[PDB]
Amino acid sequence: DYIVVKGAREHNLKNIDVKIPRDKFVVITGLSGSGKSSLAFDTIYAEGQRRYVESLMEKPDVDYIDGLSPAIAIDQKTTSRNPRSTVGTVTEIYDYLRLLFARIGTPHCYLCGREISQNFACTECNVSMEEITPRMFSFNNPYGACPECTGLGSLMNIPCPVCKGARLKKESLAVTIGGKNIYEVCCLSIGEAKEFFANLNLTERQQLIARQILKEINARLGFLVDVGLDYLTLARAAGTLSGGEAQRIRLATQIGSGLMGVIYILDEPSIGLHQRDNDRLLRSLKKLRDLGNTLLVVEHDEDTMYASDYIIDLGPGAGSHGGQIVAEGTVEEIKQNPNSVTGEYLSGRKKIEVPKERRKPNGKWLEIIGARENNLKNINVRIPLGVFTCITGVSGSGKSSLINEILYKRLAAELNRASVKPGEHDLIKGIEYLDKVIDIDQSPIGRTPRSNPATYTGVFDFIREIFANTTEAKTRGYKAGRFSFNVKGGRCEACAGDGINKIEMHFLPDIYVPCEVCKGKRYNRETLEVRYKGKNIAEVLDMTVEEALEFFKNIPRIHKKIETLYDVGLGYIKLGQSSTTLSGGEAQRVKLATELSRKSTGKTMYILDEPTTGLHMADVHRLVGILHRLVEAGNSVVVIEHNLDVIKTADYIIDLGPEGGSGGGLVVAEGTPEEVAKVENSYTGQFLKKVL
Amino acid sequence: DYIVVKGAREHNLKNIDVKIPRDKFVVITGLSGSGKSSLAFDTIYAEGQRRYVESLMEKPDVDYIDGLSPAIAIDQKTTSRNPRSTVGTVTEIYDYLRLLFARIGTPHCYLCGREISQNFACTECNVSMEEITPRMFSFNNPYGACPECTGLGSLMNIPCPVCKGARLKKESLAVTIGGKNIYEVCCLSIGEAKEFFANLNLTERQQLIARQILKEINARLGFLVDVGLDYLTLARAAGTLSGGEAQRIRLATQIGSGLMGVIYILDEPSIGLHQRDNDRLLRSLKKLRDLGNTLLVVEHDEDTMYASDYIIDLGPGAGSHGGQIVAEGTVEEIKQNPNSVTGEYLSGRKKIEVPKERRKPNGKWLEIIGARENNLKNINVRIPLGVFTCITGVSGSGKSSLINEILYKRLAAELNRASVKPGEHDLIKGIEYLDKVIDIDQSPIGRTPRSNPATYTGVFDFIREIFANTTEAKTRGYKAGRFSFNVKGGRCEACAGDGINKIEMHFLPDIYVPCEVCKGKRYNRETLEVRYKGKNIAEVLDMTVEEALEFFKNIPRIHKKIETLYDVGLGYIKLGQSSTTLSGGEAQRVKLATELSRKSTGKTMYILDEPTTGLHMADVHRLVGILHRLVEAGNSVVVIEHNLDVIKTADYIIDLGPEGGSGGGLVVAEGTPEEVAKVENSYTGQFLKKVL
Ligand SMILES: [Zn+2]
Ligand SMILES: [Zn+2]
Ligand SMILES: [Zn+2]
Ligand SMILES: [Zn+2]
Ligand SMILES: [Zn+2]
Ligand SMILES: [Zn+2]
Repeated sequence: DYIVVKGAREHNLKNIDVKIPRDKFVVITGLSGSGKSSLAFDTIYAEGQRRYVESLMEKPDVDYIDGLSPAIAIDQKTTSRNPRSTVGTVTEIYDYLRLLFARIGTPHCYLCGREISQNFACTECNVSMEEITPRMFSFNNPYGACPECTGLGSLMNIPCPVCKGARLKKESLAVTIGGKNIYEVCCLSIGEAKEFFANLNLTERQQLIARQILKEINARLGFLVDVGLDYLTLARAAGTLSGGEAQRIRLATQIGSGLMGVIYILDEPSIGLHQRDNDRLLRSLKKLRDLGNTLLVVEHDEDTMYASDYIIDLGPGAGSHGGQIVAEGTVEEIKQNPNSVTGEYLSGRKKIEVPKERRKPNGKWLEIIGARENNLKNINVRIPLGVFTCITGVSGSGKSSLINEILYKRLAAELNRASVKPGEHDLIKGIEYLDKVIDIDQSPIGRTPRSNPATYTGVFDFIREIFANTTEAKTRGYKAGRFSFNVKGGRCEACAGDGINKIEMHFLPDIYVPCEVCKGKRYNRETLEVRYKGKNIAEVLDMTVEEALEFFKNIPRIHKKIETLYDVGLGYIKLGQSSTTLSGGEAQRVKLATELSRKSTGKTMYILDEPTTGLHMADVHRLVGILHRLVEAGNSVVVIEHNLDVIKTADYIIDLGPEGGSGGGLVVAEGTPEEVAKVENSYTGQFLKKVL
Repeated sequence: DYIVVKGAREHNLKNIDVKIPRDKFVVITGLSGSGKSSLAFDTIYAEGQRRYVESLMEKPDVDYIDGLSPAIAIDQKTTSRNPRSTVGTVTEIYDYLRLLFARIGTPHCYLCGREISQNFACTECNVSMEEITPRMFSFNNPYGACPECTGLGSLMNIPCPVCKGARLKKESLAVTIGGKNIYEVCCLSIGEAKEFFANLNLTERQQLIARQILKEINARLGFLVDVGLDYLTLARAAGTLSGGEAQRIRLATQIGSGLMGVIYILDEPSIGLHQRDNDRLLRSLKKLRDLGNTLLVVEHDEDTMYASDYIIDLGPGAGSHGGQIVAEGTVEEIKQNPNSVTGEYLSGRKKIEVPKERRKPNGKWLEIIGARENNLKNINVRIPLGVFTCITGVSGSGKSSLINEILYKRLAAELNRASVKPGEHDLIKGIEYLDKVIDIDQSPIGRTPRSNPATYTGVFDFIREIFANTTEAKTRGYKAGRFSFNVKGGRCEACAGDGINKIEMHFLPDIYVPCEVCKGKRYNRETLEVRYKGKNIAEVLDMTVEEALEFFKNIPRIHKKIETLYDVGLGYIKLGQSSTTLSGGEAQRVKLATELSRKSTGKTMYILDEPTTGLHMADVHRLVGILHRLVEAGNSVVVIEHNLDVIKTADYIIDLGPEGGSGGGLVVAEGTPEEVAKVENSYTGQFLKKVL
C-alpha cells in the first residue's frame, strides 16, 4: 500500500528517498526547475511504462522502486495524428451511437423519403435496403464510408462535395432517430446532445431494447460535461483541439473507460481552465481516483492543494539548489512547516498585493472592427495602448482565436512584412501608433547546441571582445572572432564546435557521445591557453548566472545583461547550456530577459498566451513584477490569462462570453478590475469581487 | 473485486455471462475448440490491452466488461527479434552484473596483467585506464562494445574474431571478480552462477558497498531456478530458446519485476515441462499471484486443477456444440457436477486404461551411431521399428535436438531427397527398412483460402466426380474440373474463386470483405444451378463433417474418408473452412486424418513433437487411440512426450538425462514401461511406478 523510491538521482535530484501512499490524491508541487517534473515523469512514469511495455523509454537512474503499477501520463502534447479520429471516436461515444441507430433507427428512402417496414424495401422507388447493422454507420469500414472521400470527409483540404463532410454514404444518412440522422446528432453541442437524449420519446419495445445503450451514452455525456467541455461538438476533429481541451477529453475518456489499478500522472490539468470550473475538475479527479487508482498531480493551484490527501514539496530553490524534499504531509502540516515555500504562500506570510494606483489610457487606442472569425459575433474591441491589459473569459469564448489570429497575424503582416493569412475581420485602426510586435511563448529558442542563452541575449559578443582585449590575445594576434565556435579557426576541428559526436550502431538508433579530442570543450587547445583573470572560455561558459554576476562586476555593460538574466529567476542556469535541453519555462524566461535587455523605443507590443504555465506562486509574483517593469518602460502588454493573481494587478480587463462555443463571442465587461467586478453578469467580475 | 462479462459473443461463444473473482488463481478449462481460448484471449486480454494502449487490437464483440485492469498475455510465440538481446538482458540480471563489476570489480592490465591501484594507470605498460563505470561493461553503448562487431558478438554468421563472442572490448574484460570476468560469469549455468555468488569471499568494505546488488542478483537467480531453468546460461541468445523456455523466462522476469495490479493470462505454462517441475511451477505461479495480481490459466493439468482457487468449465462439446459454461466453482464442486467432462475425468468415472499386453520388436531396429550434437555425449541409441515408442527425459536433456536434428533430417535426406544439414553424428543403420518419413506438427496446412480440409484429405475430387456424374451435368456437358474453384470456367470471375475482395482505405490497412457478385459462394451462377440430391456445391462445402457423414452414407469411398475425418474428433468442423482460420490443433487433426486415410504400405515412420499441446483429457484419450490404430496398421510412431497418460501406454520408452544442459546427454533407461519403472535413478521411472 505504498510506493517506495530509493536513491533517485535523475537530473538534479539529490539522491532522495520518498514514500508515496497508494490509491490517494497526491500532489507534487514546488518551484519551476526544482525537479518535481523529473521526479514524477522521468522516474515513476518511465519505470511504470517500461515494466509493462517490455513484457509485450530509457531506464531511470534509481536504486529500486517498489509497489509500482502500470502508469498513464496525461499532458498537453496534442498531435494532429490522423483525420480519421474525431471527438466522438476518441471518447468512444460514436460506437454507442452506431449501436443505438442500428437498434432503433427508423429506416427511410433517400430517393422518395418514404418509410420501409417489414420485403425490406420500398415499393415506389424500387430501391432495396439491407438489414441495418452497427457496422453500416461506421466510416472506417467499406460498408458505410462515403466512396468519394473513403470516409475522411475531405479531399487532400476541401470538404467532400458528395457527403458535405458527413463521412457517410447517402444510404446510411437516411436512418433518423427523433428527426435527426447520425451526423446531425453529432453536429450538436455536448450539452445540447445530452438534453436531446434526455427527453427522447420512445415506445415500450424501443425503451426495452435500448435501455443500456441510452444509459451508457448519458453517462459518457455527463462525464464530458463534468470535465468542463459542454460546448464542444461530437463531430469536431481531434486535430484542431488545444492542449487543455485534449487533456480534459483524455481525462473524461479515462473516467468513462472504468480501468482500475493504474497510476495516473497529470501535468497541471487545471491549466487553460476558468476558475468557475475548478470544482467540477476536482470532482472529476476524485471520481477517477475512486475507481481504485492512484493520482499524482503536478499542480500549483491553491484549490488543488486544499483538496488533496498528501502533498510532496520539492526545493528549496531551483536547479542546483533544488532536488530535495523540503516538506511533506497534509495541507495543514505543509502550512505549519517553516521551511516550505508553498506553506509560506498558503499561510499568508507572502502574498501578491493589490496595487493602490492603476495606470490610465493616454488617448491612444487600437480598435478592431468587424471581428467575426470562428464564433465571434461581429464585435468591435478597443485595446488601450501603454498599459497592462488582460483578456479574460470562459473556455471556448473565442478569446484565443480573436487575440491571436486577428491581432498578432495582422500586426506581423503590417509591421514585420510577414506573409500570413489573418482571420475574418474588417480592419484595424491604430496600427500607426506601434513600431514592432513581439510574441513570447514556451517554444524552444533553438534546435542546435550552437545556440545558448549567452548568444541569445547577445552578451557572448561582449565576452569575446573582452577576451580578445587581453594582453595574451593582443600579443598572439588573436581576433574577436577566434573565440567563437560558429566559425573555423578557434573551434575544435573534430566536432566542428558542437562538442559531441554521432556513433551509429548496427541495430540501435544513433548515439551521441562527448568528443574525445576536445573533451566537450568545443575549442582548440591553442585557443584555450588564453586566460582572462584566471579563467578561459570553457570555464566562463560553464559558469552559472549567479557566479557570472560577481565575476563580471567590474564591466558594467556585461553586468547589466547578466543582472537582467538574473532578475527573471534564471540565476541557477549556466551560460553554456544548449538550447536543446532547455524547457518551456527556461526558454520563456530567456526571451523575457532578452526583451528586457533591449533598449525599448516605447512603441512595441508584447503578446503572451497563458504565461503562468508551470509557474509556482513565487514565480507568478516574479513574472508580475517583470511584466509591470516592461509596461513602465513604455510598451504595451496584452496577456490571455485565467489566473486571478495576475488579473487583479492588470490596468485593463476585457471579458468575453458570456458562455463558450456558439453561446459566446460577445463582449461582456471592460475597464479596470473594479469596473469589471461591478458587473453582475460576469464570472470574472464575480470572482474578482471576492478576490479584491 | 470481480470481473463481470455480459453478452460475450466472440467466435462461437453462445452469448454467455461470467463472473471471474479478482486477485485469485482462476483456471479456464474445456475441450479443444470449445471457446475457452476465445473467451480468455480474444475478449479479456484484448479489452485490457486496448484500454491501456489507446491512452498512450480489434474491439471484441461484447456488451460490457467491468472491473478490468491492464492485461499481459504470456504464450509460446517466441521470435528471433534482435541479436542484441540475451537471457541476461531479458531477465534484467546483466544490469546488476554491470553494477556489481563497476562497484567491486578488480582492475587489471590487458597487456601485462598487473593490478592498478589509486594515478589510476599501470607504470609498466604505460597504459591509462579511466575510472570504472557501469556503462563501461554494457555492449549496447560505444564505451564498452567491441569495435569490430559493435557489440553483437558475430558478423553477418560467424563469431567475431576479436572478442570471440564476448561482445566487449579487451579493456572491459580485464576487470575480474573472484577470478572471472563478466563474460566468464555469464558463461556459467544458472545454478553454477548461484553457487558461485553464494560463497563469494569479500572484504568488509566490499560487503558493505555491494550488499543490495548481491541480494538482488541472488533473488533473481533463485526465481530463475524455481521456474525450472537451472541449466541455461546467462550468455545464451534469446533467439535460440524454445517456446516453453521463453515462456518460463518471461514468467520469471515478471515475478522478479514486482509489478502489481495486473491481470496475467497464461496459455498452458506447464507444456514442455517434466512432471518433476510441476510443484516448482505451481509455487512460482502462486508467488506471482501473491504480489497482488489476477491469474487466468488455460491449463488441462490435473495438478493445476487441484491447486486452483476457481475453475471455469466450457462446453459441453466443441465448435457449434460448445461456447457455454457447463460448470464452475471449486475443484470439489466441479467433481460433484454430473454434466462436466473435467469433473467426470477427475472423479475417475472416465480414465485411460493401462494395456495388459504390449507389442514386441520383430528384430528390425534403427540404430544411431555417434550422436554428439549439442550436449549429447557421443551416445548410441537403438529405436525399435513397428511399435509405439516414446522419448522421455527432463527439460534440456537433448531429446529434442537428438530426435529432430539427427533422425528427421537424416531420414528426409535419405528417402525424400531433401537438402538439409543433419546434426553431428557418425551414421545410421536400418534406413533400408523404411520407405518414407512424415512429420506431423501444429503448423498450418495452408496460407490461402483455396486450401480447405476437403481438398487436403482428397475427398473433394470424389465429390466433384459424383457431382459431374449427375444427369444435369451430363446433359449440359459439364466436366469434373468445372466444379473446381482453382481453375477458370466454373469459379466466379470477380473474386477468382477466393470469394473475398480487397479494399484499400487511405489511412487504414487493407480490408477484406465478401465478394458482392457471388456472395462468397466462389462459384458462377450457371454452375450453382446443378443440384445433386437437392444440394449444390455451396451447400455441400458449407456442410459440417457430422452432416456429411449421413449425407454421403450411400457412397462408400467418400463415407470412408468422412468417417476418418470424424474419428479424429473433427465432426464439428465444416469441409469448406479456409485453412487460414484453422488453429494448430485443427491442422494437426487434419494431418492425422489424411495419414489415416492413405493406404499405408507398412514402411512409414511418423514423428510427433509434444502432440498433447492444448488437448483435454478426452482429447488425449482419442489421440492415444488414433496413434495405436496407426501403429497397428503396420507403421512406426516416435513421440517426444512429457505426459504420463501417453507414456504409460507406449510399447517402448527411451529416457535421456539424468539432468539438463551439460549434465545430460546420456541414456538412462530403455525398454517397456515396467522395465523403466524398475530403474531407481530415473525420474520418469519413479513417476511411472506410481502411475502404474
Ligand atoms: Zn422509397
Ligand atoms: Zn464524402
Ligand atoms: Zn572535438
Ligand atoms: Zn600494466
Ligand atoms: Zn567483437
Ligand atoms: Zn465473386
